[PDB]
Amino acid sequence: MIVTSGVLVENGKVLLVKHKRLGVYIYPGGHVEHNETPIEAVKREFEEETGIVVEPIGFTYGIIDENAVERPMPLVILEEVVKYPEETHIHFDLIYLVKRVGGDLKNGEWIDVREIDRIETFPNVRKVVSLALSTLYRLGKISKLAA
Amino acid sequence: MIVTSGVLVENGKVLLVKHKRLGVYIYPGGHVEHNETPIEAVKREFEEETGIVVEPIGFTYGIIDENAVERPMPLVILEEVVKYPEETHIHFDLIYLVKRVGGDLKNGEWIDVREIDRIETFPNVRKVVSLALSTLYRLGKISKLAAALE
Ligand SMILES: [Ir+3]
Ligand SMILES: [Ir+3]
Ligand SMILES: [Ir+3]
Ligand SMILES: [Ir+3]
Ligand code: NI
Ligand code: NI
Repeated sequence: MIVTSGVLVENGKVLLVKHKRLGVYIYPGGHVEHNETPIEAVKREFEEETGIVVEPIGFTYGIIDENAVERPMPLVILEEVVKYPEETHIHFDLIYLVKRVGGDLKNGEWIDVREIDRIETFPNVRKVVSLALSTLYRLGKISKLAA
Repeated sequence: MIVTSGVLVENGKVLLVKHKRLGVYIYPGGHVEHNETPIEAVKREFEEETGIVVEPIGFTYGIIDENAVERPMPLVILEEVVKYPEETHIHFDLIYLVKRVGGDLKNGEWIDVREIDRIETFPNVRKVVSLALSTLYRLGKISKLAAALE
């Protein structure tokens, strides 16, 4: 199942929500519906789950012509295992760095990136925030110290 | 629809197939089915369409543990608008650089990149092949370096 996640980091904090069935903290995200692109899906899910409107950002070579438009590269792509009692699912997760462009927080919690070890999170949440901090730094949206 | 494509370049030539509906030359690829990952889909489509067996290659940070395995980044992701008079298709195309690992050519043509500006290709194929060539040049540098380190 192809899914997508959005990693929003502001002022040393990352916005996480609790997974519906697992009850651990995760990046907002979810399954990419058959009728939407992963980009539309991550924006949709981030807003529905937190009330915050975002835009995926990241690297692109800059291709755009009358026939196609290049979309930003995910921060990372992890093929993840989720084990339910009845069956194990495999999530091909396109994880996108995102930025806030609107909305207002209605659900979710801003977690200090250095205190992530204090809350129960889905596997790799910590490694991924580390990747996000290094990336925001590579874009200069953040100082190396902040990263 | 999410789709995937495989860019295979060997000795200055890129392997292209005629688009199933448009005829124009394009990298092998196709839709990702409900039961598979884009990685599996590109390997399946490439073999079905050309007879060649490939493996996607690309950047990875190297994350792999009991809970997840990182998969290679696509060479580029293009959200394509494919217009037919009947219907327009929106293809979110994960384009992977791939390497040959087996099979045998049964369909498709190895196209000399030096001739591609006079060959009718699907939109953006030429820009994508140029990215593939730069990327392969860099990967070739990294492996020769790893080898020299012996
Ligand atoms: Ir772990
Ligand atoms: Ir023909
Ligand atoms: Ir197709
Ligand atoms: Ir064009
Ligand atoms: Ni699920
Ligand atoms: Ni089609």
